[PDB]
Amino acid sequence: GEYTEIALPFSYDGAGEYYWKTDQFSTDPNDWSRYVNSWNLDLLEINATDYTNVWVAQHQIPAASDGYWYIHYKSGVSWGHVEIK
Repeated sequence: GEYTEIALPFSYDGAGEYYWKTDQFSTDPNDWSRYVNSWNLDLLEINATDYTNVWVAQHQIPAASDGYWYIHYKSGVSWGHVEIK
């Protein structure tokens, strides 16, 4: 289906609506280097929690029960940005 595998570190800059997935987030509670960040987005949802335009450490986002992180990005504008280390 339409969630496609991305490789980390990952970024995307631009407009559009996409469904990405990965099982490669950090799960280490003592790591602070591996973040999700975004700006100027309409949406960044990861496993049904809202992380739109926030910086968050990856170990703070638990994986779904299949071990994956499912990410839904939406931007109407070219200056939209996401980074997933």
